[PDB]
Amino acid sequence: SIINFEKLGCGASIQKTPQIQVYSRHPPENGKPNILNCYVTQFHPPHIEIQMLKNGKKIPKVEMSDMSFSKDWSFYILAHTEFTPTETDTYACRVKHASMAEPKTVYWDRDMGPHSLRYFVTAVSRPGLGEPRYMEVGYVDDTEFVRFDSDAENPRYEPRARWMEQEGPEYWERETQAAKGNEQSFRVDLRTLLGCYNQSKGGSHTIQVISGCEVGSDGRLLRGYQQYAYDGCDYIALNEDLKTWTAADMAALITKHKWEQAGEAERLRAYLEGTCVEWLRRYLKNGNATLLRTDSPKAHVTHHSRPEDKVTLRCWALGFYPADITLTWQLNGEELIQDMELVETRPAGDGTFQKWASVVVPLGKEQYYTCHVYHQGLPEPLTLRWEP
Repeated sequence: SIINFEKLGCGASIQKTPQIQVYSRHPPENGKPNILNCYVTQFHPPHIEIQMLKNGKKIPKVEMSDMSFSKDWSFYILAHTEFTPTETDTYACRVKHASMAEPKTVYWDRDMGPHSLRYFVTAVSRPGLGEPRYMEVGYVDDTEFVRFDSDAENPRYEPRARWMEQEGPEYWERETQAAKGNEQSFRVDLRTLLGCYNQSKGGSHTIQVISGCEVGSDGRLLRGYQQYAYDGCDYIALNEDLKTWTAADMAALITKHKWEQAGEAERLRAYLEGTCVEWLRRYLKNGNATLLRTDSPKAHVTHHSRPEDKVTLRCWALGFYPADITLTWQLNGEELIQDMELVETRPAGDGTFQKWASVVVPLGKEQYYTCHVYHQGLPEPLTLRWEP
């Protein structure tokens, strides 16, 4: 259950470039249907335009995931489309974002315990295009389980996991009206923050919030979160003492003083230690079947030619959950962290994740190198080599 937010009350009346990965969900074999992913991360503002292309031509039926954002406030989204790869068909993803003067085209390179209840909130103004888009997304241990999206004719809180359907109508009614009340507070905050930052009246701006609690196995609050951002930058955040605020700039110093006078830190501490903890216990009970599940990675090495007497060994880790994982290459028992190439961990699109790490080695010396896969789902780290 999300908290009822208090207005920032700042006063009376920088963009990040996207990172792109294009990859198939499964190993691409010609003639076999597959899924082509376009993973776009680390961008701000949230507005973005993603097209997937086949031999230069736009692919019509491209499905897009809901947009989320990370702890560093940057947004990410997954686009994907059905495709049957052939030997000569070229695929690419093209991204248009305000941080770039031209659209970026990336071509598909077919190269062979404690718990937490957190709410991620986004409010994005759209001057001349309608009302601000407001979103509340709840997570139990990185697993999205509820969502409120204002972009509907009758917006309501919706279960995003099957185990949330047990909650009765009184729950969804109360959460829905709480979200609509929260939406109004952020609409007002978007209005006043314009003047507090001396900004024009016709541009799109964003407020982001991360609110919730991390609770240990003993039921005690490990960490409480109440962190705000405006236009992707730190605005104000509750400190770990749950008593004082860290205001990131001058405009937030007005909010800090007002919240001190109103005793907002005490209201948040009561929610975090009480309501948040009690609801997390309820959500953990109802989702006990699938929330604790982990899928260990399946791993293998691929072999790629290089100019002259070098080859590339690429160590794959596939189908694992959660996303936290470590891949290392070793020569003679020492880790070659200094000369590996990695890709950021990426979703397969079916709930599991992918990652690979590569190293350039001399031709004929492939059997001298070992890849190591560390994941919490493994009873022991994986160790493997290139098998011809």
